[PDB]
Amino acid sequence: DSFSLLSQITPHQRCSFYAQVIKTWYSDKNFTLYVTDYTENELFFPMSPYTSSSRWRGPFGRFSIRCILWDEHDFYCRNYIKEGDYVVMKNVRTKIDHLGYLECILHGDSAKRYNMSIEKVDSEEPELNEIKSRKRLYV
Repeated sequence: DSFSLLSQITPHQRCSFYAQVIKTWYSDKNFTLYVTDYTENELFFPMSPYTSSSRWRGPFGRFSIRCILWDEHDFYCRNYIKEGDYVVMKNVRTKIDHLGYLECILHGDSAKRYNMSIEKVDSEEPELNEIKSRKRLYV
């Protein structure tokens, strides 16, 4: 398989991509990441600069996707992945939420049947060059 820009991903598939973490939120059910590679996708939620919480330190418009982490992915990332980290996510599942918005999911996979993974990427890896250069456009 190959990597995709978040502008290129569609629902009901598996995909891999690099992104930067904007927001994290943990509960006793799952761990949530909001991530962006600063490319636009028509299925992403349009974040309003006029009503979004001042806590939102990410882009506005359809530039961020919500990732739901379950089971081992939750337990592993919930006290590890932080806001601002760069991540690489491999073979995650994409779906449509109830309101038509695209999101991605990391289901528990004890069988290791899908070879999913999420990991931090050092800021200096050239794989992140494109993200950093695109982030310059939106600041």
